[PDB]
Amino acid sequence: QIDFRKKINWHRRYRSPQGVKTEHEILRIFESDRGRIINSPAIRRLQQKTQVFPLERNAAVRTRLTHSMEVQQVGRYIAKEILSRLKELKLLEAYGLDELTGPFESIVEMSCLMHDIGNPPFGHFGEAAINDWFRQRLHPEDAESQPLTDDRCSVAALRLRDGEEPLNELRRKIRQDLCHFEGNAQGIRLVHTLMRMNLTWAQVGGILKYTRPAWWRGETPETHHYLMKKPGYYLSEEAYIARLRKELNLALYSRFPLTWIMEAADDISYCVADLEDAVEKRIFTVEQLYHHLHEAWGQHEKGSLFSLVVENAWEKSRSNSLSRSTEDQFFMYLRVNTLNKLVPYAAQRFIDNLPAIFAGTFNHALLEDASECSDLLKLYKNVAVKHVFSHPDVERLELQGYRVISGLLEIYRPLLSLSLSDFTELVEKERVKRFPIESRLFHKLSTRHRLAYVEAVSKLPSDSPEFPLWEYYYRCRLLQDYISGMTDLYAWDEYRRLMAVEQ
Amino acid sequence: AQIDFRKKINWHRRYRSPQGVKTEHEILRIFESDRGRIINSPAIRRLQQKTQVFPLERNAAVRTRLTHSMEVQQVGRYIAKEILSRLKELKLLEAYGLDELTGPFESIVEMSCLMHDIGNPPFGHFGEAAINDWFRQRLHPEDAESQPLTDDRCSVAALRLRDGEEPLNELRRKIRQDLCHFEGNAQGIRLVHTLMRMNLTWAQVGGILKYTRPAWWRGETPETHHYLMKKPGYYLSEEAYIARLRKELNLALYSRFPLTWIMEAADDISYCVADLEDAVEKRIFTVEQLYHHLHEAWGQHEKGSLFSLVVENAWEKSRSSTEDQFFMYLRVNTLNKLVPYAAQRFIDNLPAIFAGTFNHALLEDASECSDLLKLYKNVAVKHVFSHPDVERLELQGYRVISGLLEIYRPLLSLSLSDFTELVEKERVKRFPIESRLFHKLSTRHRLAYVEAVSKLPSDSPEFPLWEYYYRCRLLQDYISGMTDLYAWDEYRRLMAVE
Ligand SMILES: [Mn+2]
Ligand SMILES: [Mn+2]
Repeated sequence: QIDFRKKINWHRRYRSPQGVKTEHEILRIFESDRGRIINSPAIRRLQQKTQVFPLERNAAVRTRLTHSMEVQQVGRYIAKEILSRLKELKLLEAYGLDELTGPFESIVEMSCLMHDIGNPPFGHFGEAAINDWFRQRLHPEDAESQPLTDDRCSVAALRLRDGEEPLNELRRKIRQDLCHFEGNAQGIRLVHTLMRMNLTWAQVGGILKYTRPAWWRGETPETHHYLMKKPGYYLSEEAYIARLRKELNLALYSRFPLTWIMEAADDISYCVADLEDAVEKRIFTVEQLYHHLHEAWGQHEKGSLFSLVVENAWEKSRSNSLSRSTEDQFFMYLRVNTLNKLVPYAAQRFIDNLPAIFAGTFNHALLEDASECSDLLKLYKNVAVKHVFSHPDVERLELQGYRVISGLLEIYRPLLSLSLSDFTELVEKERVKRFPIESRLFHKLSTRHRLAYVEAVSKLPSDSPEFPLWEYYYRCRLLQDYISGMTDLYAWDEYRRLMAVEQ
Repeated sequence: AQIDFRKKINWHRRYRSPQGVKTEHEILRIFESDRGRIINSPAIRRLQQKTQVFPLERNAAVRTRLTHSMEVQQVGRYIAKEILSRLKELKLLEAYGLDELTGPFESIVEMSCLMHDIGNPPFGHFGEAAINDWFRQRLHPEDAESQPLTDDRCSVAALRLRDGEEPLNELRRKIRQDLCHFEGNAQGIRLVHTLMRMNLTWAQVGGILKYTRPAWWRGETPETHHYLMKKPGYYLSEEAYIARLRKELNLALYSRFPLTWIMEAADDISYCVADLEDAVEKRIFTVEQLYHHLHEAWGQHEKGSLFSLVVENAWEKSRSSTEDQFFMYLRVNTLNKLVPYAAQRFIDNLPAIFAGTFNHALLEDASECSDLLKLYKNVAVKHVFSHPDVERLELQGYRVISGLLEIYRPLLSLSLSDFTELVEKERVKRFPIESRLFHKLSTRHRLAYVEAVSKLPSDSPEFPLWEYYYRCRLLQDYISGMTDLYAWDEYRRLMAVE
């Protein structure tokens, strides 16, 4: 049975409110979440991480932040559309949404703003740099099935040792987890553990995009192949996601229902803006873009999406009043026409499949990989892939980012090439006499990250035989937190500085 | 009169407008269109590289004009939601014509918040200083305050009050005064209508008409409107458009759109706390020292005063992260007292605010709530805005914009016939520098100059006066549309140091 009062959970993990609360009181809780996010440093840092182009002098080109804002507006429209559609069907009160219209919209909007919040400095390639660096260090595949005669893991405490013990199972998970950094999983870790934001359960469910655990080592079940596409949460947040599943009535591996909407807003906004920026960067003219889109659509008919959306924008751009630029006019109507077709479709799909979406078990996206709407989105991606993401300036930035994050990890390698007693001594005494380098390296790590390491390790049972395994897991999480929390420019700056090349 | 917001929340447009019935849902979709136009505008994106108080950092820990505008948007949202909730509790929502405009009402406020500072020139208050100073020395608007004077210090022949047989001197008077009162709020109206051609809804544009004084105003403003006419609100170049707007929004002369008080209140609130949070991040003073500076600057300290309920409270929560805890609850405690006060003030004065004639702010002195804000401001002035890094940036920004204007003097030091020849033939043989300088001007600005000039009657004796005005707006558009970093770059590039 569908009752959104049971999914839109306004409680918090810490210092929680309890007890009935009016519509207006519930409104205030979710607006509090809004203020927490908007004033978060993690949101402000998005204006200096890059979205496709190198982020140059005139802010003409999008950043992770301005992209998110554009995405947030698409998510707002879908939510408004779903709700409006439901009011006309008379299902509003029946679905328990009559006193939750605002929060429903707000949760979607903030989840849009908050994708990419856990993304490392150079996007897809920073993740790559992290996971590649730890794979050569941990070799999780040599921990697949029972000890290997010669384990290539660099760490004594993690080596799959002597054909015995369950720990081998914990080692199996730790090694896999640390080699599957994923921005979405880091986002949950960020809003809960690092920033200590104390969001509502509903809000955090909205950024839990995938439900596969990072330590998962096999093929995902046939029934959940889509919701488990990428890792969604880390080993370190397993207890927290457990409490979240209970609070949001999630089965294991089930998704929060508003996540499908944010996912659709991502899918829509994923590309068009990058073409507009490509025209700004003078890569091709708007005229050339129309023909690249005309060519890649192929099977052309009077009546198709192409005709109704992208051909429409091309004609409007030719002979307009409102003294607007041709390119301004083309892209404005490319954006609007795309929204007018793709938002209602996403909203309807949400409603048509609301039972499985509510249960969180619906193994599909709103813009289903089959549909004609997904074909329009594939159209934009095909052009962007062959003509924008391949541009040398973009590709070089990707090369540069990979070397920067890779090199940074080596600079902090000393902190990992240390025994437990050694690293622990560095945590208690601020100045360790015989470890001058590791000392100073330790203090560069942001205070929030060191605090989360101390807090996590202190919650462990001191005497357990798995303690050194857990400590190392948290030590690595400490470093990955520090790196992934940087901006593109900060990480570039620290790299050059710690190799001594700035003044 | 009587209060009906169906008459203020005007969803028509200036160009290619919608007319005809429109259901509640349709009107919502119109106002959601404005949202998409604004959020996707380059002019909002340029806000992430214009500075809000502190120099830009390599890790964006510090606020920019964009992050600041987002915080202001959230405060505006709350005040709007609060007014609507109070009004439903009073049973006045349908009574005031708002029951089908709840959405738009909130959205117009939210966007107006995001869109203040959109017209601000690069280095903020000081780019404004640079522009007005540079044109003051070229146009000397005070030398047209009365009868023509024998020695008109205006550098422009056609703008000197010639001899003494004209109402053309009256237009000269306005042009000279207008061009020396560049004001970001007035530039914002120009930007969203003429330059970006966003074709926003009348209500949405009325929301950013913050002040009602024309930039060409030369004397003392009336006692009944001294607050609404504090700073200039629109330029001579937009006079006719602001006339269409006043009609569409049912504004008397010098009257304000009612939702502007809400945006204005959100600005006043989130204006200062964030800068203190940043001051602590940059390790200028500790949160402990900051507490004591606030205790001391509150002077007359006592009881269960607003200090005790808001800042002393936030100090206590922080003693059990520390800086985050203090500022999280400092912002929150401040909102919880000041947003309802504004929502109350707005409803308590809704007749005058609806007529648009209320000569006060929603907060405005008197109140203990304004005393709280003044406390944040007084501490920020004595301890943050006085920091040398801030003051150096303000010095540098002033030189940059001043120098940039001097680099483009040649475009201004040209006759009409010469400048016009430069607009048609792109290559003018004998003007190599002026030619190349002219092309550096953004296409959107050049295009707005052409449209402006073409609407004029060619034969008129005032034509050369208008062209110089539009030529000057052309330069001011170009400069004010830049970001902090681009302007610094262009300065260095054109002075040749890269
Ligand atoms: Mn995205
Ligand atoms: Mn402001």
